[PDB]
Amino acid sequence: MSSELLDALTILEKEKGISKEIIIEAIEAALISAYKRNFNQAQNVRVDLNRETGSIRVFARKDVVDEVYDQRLEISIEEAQGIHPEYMVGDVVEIEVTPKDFGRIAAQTAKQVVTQRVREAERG
Repeated sequence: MSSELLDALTILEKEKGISKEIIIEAIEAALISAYKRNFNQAQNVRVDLNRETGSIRVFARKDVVDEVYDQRLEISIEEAQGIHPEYMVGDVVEIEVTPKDFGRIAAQTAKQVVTQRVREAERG
């Protein structure tokens, strides 16, 4: 379901000099950017697109520190241990922060991105 993007990229691959490998990066940058508008100066984030199952997952990257130093975004060393005690002060932790409506948005973002590569590629 909503895995049309998978075929969208392939269509571009058929073209010479148009590596679809780089196209996949466009979709991600789009989805992450779209959600970033919600909290850009509030906190960072890293989206990971999976062309294998046409799925998508948004995770927030927080700075693991013994004590909160960045009011904008930070995670207590003890907090990260709650889900992964393997963490350590100075590392980074990722937590699901994607909306429950991202399911449809994913295709809407990937469909709009792949489409741009088509009109753009022919553009020059």
